[PDB]
Amino acid sequence: MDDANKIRREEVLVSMCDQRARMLQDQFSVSVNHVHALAILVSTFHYHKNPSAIDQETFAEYTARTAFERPLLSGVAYAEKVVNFEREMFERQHNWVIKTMDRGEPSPVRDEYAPVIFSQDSVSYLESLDMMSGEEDRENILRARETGKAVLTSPFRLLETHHLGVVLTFPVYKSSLPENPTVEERIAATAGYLGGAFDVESLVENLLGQLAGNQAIVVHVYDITNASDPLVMYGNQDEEADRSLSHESKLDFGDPFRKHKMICRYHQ
Amino acid sequence: DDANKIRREEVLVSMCDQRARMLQDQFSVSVNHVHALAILVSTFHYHKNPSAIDQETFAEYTARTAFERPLLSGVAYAEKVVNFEREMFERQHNWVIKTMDRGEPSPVRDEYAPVIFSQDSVSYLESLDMMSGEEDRENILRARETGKAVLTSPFRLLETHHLGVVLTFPVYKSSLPENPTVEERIAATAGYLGGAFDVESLVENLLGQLAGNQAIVVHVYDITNASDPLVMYGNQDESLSHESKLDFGDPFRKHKMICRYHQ
Ligand SMILES: c1ccc(CNc2ncnc3[nH]cnc23)cc1
Ligand SMILES: c1ccc(CNc2ncnc3[nH]cnc23)cc1
Repeated sequence: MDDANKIRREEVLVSMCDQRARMLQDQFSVSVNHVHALAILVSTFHYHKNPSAIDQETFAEYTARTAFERPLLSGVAYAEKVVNFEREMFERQHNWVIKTMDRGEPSPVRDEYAPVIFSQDSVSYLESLDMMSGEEDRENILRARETGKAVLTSPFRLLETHHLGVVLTFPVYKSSLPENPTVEERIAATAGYLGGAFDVESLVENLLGQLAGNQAIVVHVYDITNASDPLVMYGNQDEEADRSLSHESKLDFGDPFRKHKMICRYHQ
Repeated sequence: DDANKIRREEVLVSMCDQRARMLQDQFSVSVNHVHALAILVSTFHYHKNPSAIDQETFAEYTARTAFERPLLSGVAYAEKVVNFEREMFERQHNWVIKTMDRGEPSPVRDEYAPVIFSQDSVSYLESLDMMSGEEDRENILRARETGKAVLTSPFRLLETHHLGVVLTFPVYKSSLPENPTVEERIAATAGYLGGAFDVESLVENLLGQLAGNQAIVVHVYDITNASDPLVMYGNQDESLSHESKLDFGDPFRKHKMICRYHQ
């Protein structure tokens, strides 16, 4: 309970929190970069190559063998853009119907869809699901294709596991995409979307739980995109912790549309 | 003297340590992306039949992903070819296996590692037997016997003559047994995925743009043989220094960064 010992108590909190934030940010960055590579893989080996080198078996094998490259992701998949005019054709060729994510039921008529055609086996239940039939995923698809860049959702409970996480989506464009394209041109040139699920609830707990001093510290991560409406991304905020001291560590997950932060406290 | 001396030491440690972290991190990112390319060649060239990868495709994919491999000047894939197979191999590729030093047709050897796929930045490697250079040859043998990424000593690279280090990963056939012996690894070897760390240019680019670069002297040494340190980066010069840790991921090799003030 001494002074000066409590200067050091805070010094250790600051160092522990800052290190955890740097680890989370670095590992997410590594994962985004490898998802970018997979988007380029689909472009080069599925679209550009005549004939395609990628079937479901191939995508499953390659993604399984490279899972270690994407540490915070529970799975990756590729969804192809399908406009309604094309839907009957697409379904006949694939020998399956486009399904809704809420029920796995045949999709109602929509202007367009994003059905998963390739999946890592860890997320095999995504196959044939229209990723535009979930609101988080729909919004991410639109912003991915309009901006040309990787985008993140708000935190929400993922399919099957119901774990609290965030989704990462990258656009894949046709070779007809003009140089210095307008948004309207990006949309017209969209082939599909390469997505991954950051299972924060399971995988961030696994990362943090293996670190020395974990039992001493409470770690929470927030999506603070809207200042007046912070959203829990990781942690049990209700859980009892030391109310007298906290530290805020910076996080940058790389999507300028979203903002995040980590807050650490001692248990008692 | 003297509180100012303390601050001067603290600045040196901080400057050197950050540079060391930046270099280790960039190396690590490149090593990891090279490992992914090794897996890509295995999946697309060997596991799929017929092969679903070729030079055009490898060149496009590696060009588009060059950003994933900082400090690498280029990547190439060399296939293992034993002498009995040479005639068939050369007929299939419509070219002759060449020596690295003169580009002359290779004399007969027990085996060869001719480059079949290359990033266009290292297009001059195509058809060269990578076993015809002693640093690359040793790297290839150790990659295939250990099953893991390996690094060379610093040496001067082809074409540019830049001082650098080569990274080599083995690629195996799916006939590789589980928990293989070294003999089983050799037997199951398909080829070698390599890249060149151009230290002289690309590490200079990384470190030389940094603030305070003019106030310090930075060296990186390969200290695999403690009695014969080899310069990887810096000048040939033999009080106040600081040693910062580097780990480039190959247990066969050891490295360190040393930083010093000028005056
Ligand atoms: C395209 C393909 C895949 C994805 C990734 N989303 C996703 N992945 C896994 N689990 C889910 N539950 C809700 N959304 C997801 C996004 C776009
Ligand atoms: C297989 C394929 C490519 C490599 C990489 N070597 C290499 N790459 C580039 N330049 C060099 N000059 C001397 N050696 C090399 C190693 C194994």
